Amino acid sequence: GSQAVVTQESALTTSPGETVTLTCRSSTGAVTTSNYANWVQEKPDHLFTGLIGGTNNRAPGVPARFSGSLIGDKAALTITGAQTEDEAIYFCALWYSNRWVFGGGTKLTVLGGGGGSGQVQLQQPGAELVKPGASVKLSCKASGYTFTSYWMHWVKQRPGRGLEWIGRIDPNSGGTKYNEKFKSKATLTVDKPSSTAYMQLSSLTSEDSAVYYCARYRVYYAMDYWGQGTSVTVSS
Ligand SMILES: O=C(O)CCCCCNC(=O)Cc1cc([N+](=O)O)c(O)c([N+](=O)O)c1
Repeated sequence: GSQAVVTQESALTTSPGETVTLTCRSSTGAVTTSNYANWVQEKPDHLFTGLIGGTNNRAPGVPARFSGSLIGDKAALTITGAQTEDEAIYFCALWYSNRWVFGGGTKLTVLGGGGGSGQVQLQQPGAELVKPGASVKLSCKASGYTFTSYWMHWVKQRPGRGLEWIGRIDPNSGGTKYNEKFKSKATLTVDKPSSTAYMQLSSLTSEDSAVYYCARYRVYYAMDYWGQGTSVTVSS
């Protein structure tokens, strides 16, 4: 498609009880409702959870202090009354016609002590080891919801580096959509009996060494629930 780049504040510092606004900028112009801005939180030990999707739709269970909107020419995530548990990295994802593009993440620091305001599962193997040229098939067991009513996304993360969207599958149809970056490198499959989604990475290389996440998605909403990620390493 294009060479779109999504930009966020590198860092923000707040205190418990303050209102902080994280923004998400598009290098192609203004962020629009057609970019269906998603917001995803990364807590220590690489625990990802979706907060907002489709600009302003609230993922399930997300606290009332979080809200999403367009402010001027950017998407915005607003925390009205930050709490110490909100210290984390916040990623925004924008839809560019045929692919999701992640920003670089905002590291939110909450300084000082404070108070504040106090089922689905996706299971992924911890690691999978492979030598160059071989193939790995990655599993993502879904539990707690109707498997076919929700899309599945896969995301690649080279630690210390950004997030890359790989592709999506609709379990009710098998209809797929792949990032052109991975169109022949990866194939998404689903086993409705065992309610399990799979990804096969044919003919690996050294770049393919990264953690691979699966993430459930309800269209027009958020990439809410994320697997723990499978750290695929390549012998070298
Ligand atoms: O199916 C329906 O009911 C309606 C669906 C389209 C309307 C809402 N669009 C999105 O949420 C953003 C998005 C659009 C896609 N598209 O429409 O091409 C995708 O393929 C895709 N993805 O993740 O792959 C993500």
